[PDB]
Amino acid sequence: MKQGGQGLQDYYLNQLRKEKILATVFLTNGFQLRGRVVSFDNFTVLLDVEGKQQLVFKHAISTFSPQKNVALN
Amino acid sequence: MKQGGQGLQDYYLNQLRKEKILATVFLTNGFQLRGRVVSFDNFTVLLDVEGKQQLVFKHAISTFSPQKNVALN
Amino acid sequence: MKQGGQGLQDYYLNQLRKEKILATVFLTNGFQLRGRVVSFDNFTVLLDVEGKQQLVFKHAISTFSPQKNVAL
Amino acid sequence: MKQGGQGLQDYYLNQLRKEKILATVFLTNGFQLRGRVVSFDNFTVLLDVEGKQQLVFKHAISTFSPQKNVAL
Amino acid sequence: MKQGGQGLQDYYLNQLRKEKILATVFLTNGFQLRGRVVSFDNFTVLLDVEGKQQLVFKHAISTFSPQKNVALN
Amino acid sequence: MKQGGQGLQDYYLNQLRKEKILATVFLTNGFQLRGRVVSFDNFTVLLDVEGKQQLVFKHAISTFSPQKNVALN
Repeated sequence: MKQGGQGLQDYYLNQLRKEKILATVFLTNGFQLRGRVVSFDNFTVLLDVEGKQQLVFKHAISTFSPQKNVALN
Repeated sequence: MKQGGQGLQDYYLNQLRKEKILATVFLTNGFQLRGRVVSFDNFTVLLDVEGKQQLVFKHAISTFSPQKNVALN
Repeated sequence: MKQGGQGLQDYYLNQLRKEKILATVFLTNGFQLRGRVVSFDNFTVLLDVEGKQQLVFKHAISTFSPQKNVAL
Repeated sequence: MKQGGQGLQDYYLNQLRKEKILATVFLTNGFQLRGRVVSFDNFTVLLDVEGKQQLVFKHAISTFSPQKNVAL
Repeated sequence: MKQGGQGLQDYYLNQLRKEKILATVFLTNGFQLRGRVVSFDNFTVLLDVEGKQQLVFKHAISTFSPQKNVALN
Repeated sequence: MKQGGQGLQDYYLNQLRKEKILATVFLTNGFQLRGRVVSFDNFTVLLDVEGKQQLVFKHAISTFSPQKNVALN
């Protein structure tokens, strides 16, 4: 029921997506977006930032920092 | 069909290309490009910048920030 | 029971997680977080920084620096 | 005759190479080279900059910007 | 035996570890560490820095600069 | 007689190694080494810089700039 090795990632981002939890996404270049997850695959995260879409490549992402903790397993 | 975990990225860039949406492409090094997606594969995105082609590697791309939102399913 | 080639990484992070060792996580951009390891996979590490969760991509991590050494 | 997923990249670099199009190659660290494509594989591009060879890693390349557009 | 195209890296770090050679590890972000290789896998290198362990990801390492040369075959 | 997709790379670095051609190796962090190739695998290049070994990860390398052009195919 998952791809081996990315259970934390897929579960976590999927919880952020379902609940639409606001999060600060720190990028590797040090820039940052404060928005919500619309969608994601293995390489990209589609983000809702103040009503505007932002397609962010995962390799550019440093950290997801949610405003509310996600329930774990 | 041929897919894997990259439905989101492919669909999205394909929508930007087909709808000729103007997008700002923020690269990880800080540089930016305003243009349109002519084409793309798994590693590169061909952009149209004022009639001038620009071949951009996806590993160097941070975010795609479109002028208009893409209709998702 | 084991993916070859990542025994050091997996064992080491699993120990910091079980032993609740406080660690400074240096990111490749010079940012750093001081917290504990809650979970991890092949790409991400979930961190506990003063009560708040921090999902960190491993490709962005530069160094784990624990407060207490891990037994090997 | 074709590795799926890299048709744009391979075709495009092959055209710059055959047509000897002068191109500015932006590297991810802000460096740039102005020369022509001699050869390439899945990881490297061999460049001709004013008579001198420059073996450039593709993971370090940010953008190819040709003097003349490639026909698609 | 288990190998692939990584004979050079494995042999070398293994020689540094077995011979307890002091090496400066330059990371891509500019930071440096003087210490010894305790252990390593395909992605990480465990270092000893003044009795303090430091888990370093190989993708963030630029160069290993040893205090003494390693005998190669 | 090779691994598909890295013929230019393996041939080129092997020519630099056999002839011991001096080259400036530009790293992605903008630092640089002027030396000769002792060995290489798929991930690392062992470098001779003024008689001192430098194990450089390939992912940190930006450019090899030889003092003498390598004969091609």
